[PDB]
Amino acid sequence: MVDAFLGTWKLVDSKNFDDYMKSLGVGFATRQVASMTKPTTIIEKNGDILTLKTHSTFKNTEISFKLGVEFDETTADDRKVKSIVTLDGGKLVHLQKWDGQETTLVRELIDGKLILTLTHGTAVCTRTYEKEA
Ligand SMILES: CCCCCC/C=C\CCCCCCCCCC(=O)O
Ligand SMILES: N[C@@H]1[C@@H](O)[C@H](O)[C@@H](COP(=O)(O)O)O[C@@H]1O
Repeated sequence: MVDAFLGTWKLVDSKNFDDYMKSLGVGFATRQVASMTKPTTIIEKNGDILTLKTHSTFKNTEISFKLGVEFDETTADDRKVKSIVTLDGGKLVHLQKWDGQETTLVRELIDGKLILTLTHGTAVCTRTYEKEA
């Protein structure tokens, strides 16, 4: 059900990422580097375990999870959160909860591109990833 998301993806457009980071309390110097970083995201499955790697020249992350089962996560910006990833309307929806706060990381395939929408507070960031062969 998650198969068209699988593979290696490269960032090719970003809108409002500074707003999103600032909403999360990320400091100005980190935002500055992040605004010039183009991550590679690798999504793989093994049975119903997904592994999502995010690689860059600044920070790397990796998470593994089963759809629909909560997992602990420590984010790129060092938030310790309770997470769950599900499919919803064909979109991969990742919800993070901590300190009563929430943020969603929603991935959808549109015309073969992977569109990542990040929402926290009022901030809405849209990042476009393109498949690598
Ligand atoms: C590992 C690389 C994280 C993105 C590169 C910037 C690095 C650090 C700044 C704090 C980011 C925090 C929220 C990341 C949201 C996902 C971005 C995406 O997957 O596009
Ligand atoms: N296990 C932690 C992660 O939970 C946290 O996300 C990361 C910060 O990012 P980076 O590894 O790029 O410093 O540090 C470790 O790897």
